[PDB]
Amino acid sequence: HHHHHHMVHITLDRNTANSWLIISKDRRQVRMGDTHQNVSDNKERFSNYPMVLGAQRFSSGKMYWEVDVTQKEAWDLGVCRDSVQRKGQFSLSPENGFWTIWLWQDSYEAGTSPQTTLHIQVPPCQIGIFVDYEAGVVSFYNITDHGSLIYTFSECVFAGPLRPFFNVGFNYSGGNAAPLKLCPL
Ligand SMILES: NS(=O)(=O)c1ccccc1OC(F)F
Repeated sequence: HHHHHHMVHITLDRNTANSWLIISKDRRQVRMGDTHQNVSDNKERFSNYPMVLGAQRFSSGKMYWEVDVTQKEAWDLGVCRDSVQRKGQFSLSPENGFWTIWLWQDSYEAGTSPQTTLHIQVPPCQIGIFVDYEAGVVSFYNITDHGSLIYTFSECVFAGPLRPFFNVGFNYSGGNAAPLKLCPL
């Protein structure tokens, strides 16, 4: 792909984080802590899952960023509406305001309803995410495999400002402690 020139500097919004997450000083990395991180509760925090939003809001234009997923067993990545549900149980779907892909149990899937199997020959260590607001497109790229396309959501109905979306996943296995990291431009 040739989307690299739309690169944006994403930072994580601490106030939206699940209370077990640990965000680095530079707001560019996040991982699952082994306990509650001693923060007050608020209406923005994702309560049920290890999720956090980017601080940036997008309502027009083309945007691109990259995320490092090295040695993780489970994660979700993409964008979502600013007004997505924060509390309780929900599925990641465009109907609920999410445009995402994930790794889970050794398979990659797009967060359609129902979910779509992805075909990845080279397990990615870094993912590129491209949003074209006007066109209604969210695309995912395999940076480890020379930028090959993973998935395109088209005919998106954003219906609001978009925020970068992250889920570090649970660590029931002891094999999923590694962070998500926003990669430098
Ligand atoms: N398993 S846990 O108690 O450490 C936990 C941590 C963050 C969010 C949800 C959660 O548990 C359950 F709601 F899924």
